[PDB]
Amino acid sequence: TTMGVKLDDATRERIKSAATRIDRTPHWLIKQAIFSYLEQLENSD
Amino acid sequence: TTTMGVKLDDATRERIKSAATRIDRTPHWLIKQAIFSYLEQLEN
DNA sequence: GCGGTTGCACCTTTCAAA
DNA sequence: TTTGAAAGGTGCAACCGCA
Repeated sequence: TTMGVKLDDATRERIKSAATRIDRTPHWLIKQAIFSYLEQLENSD
Repeated sequence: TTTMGVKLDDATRERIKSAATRIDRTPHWLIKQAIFSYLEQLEN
């Protein structure tokens, strides 16, 4: 049900501060980041 | 550093494995990079 | 140790079966 | 109505190959 990503503290810090601004969890944020990146890769030519 | 879990369904994990392969990187690398690009998008 | 990866254990919120 | 499984969330422990 999960994958794991090894992050350092600074990146974890940025994720949390960014997620709070947009009224979402860090977890939601990472998933959306993944969906957005995959669409770019899949829509590329 | 620590490992952060992400709840991903099977279709999404295969989309990742497939995209990772055709850019010559690991699934781990793709997720990390996804995170960094998305933070750049938010912060810009 | 870092990148890559597995596998878990506990938390909170949501919401239909009982 | 209650209640616990499912969904969404979080992060610890430890494997590998590597350098």
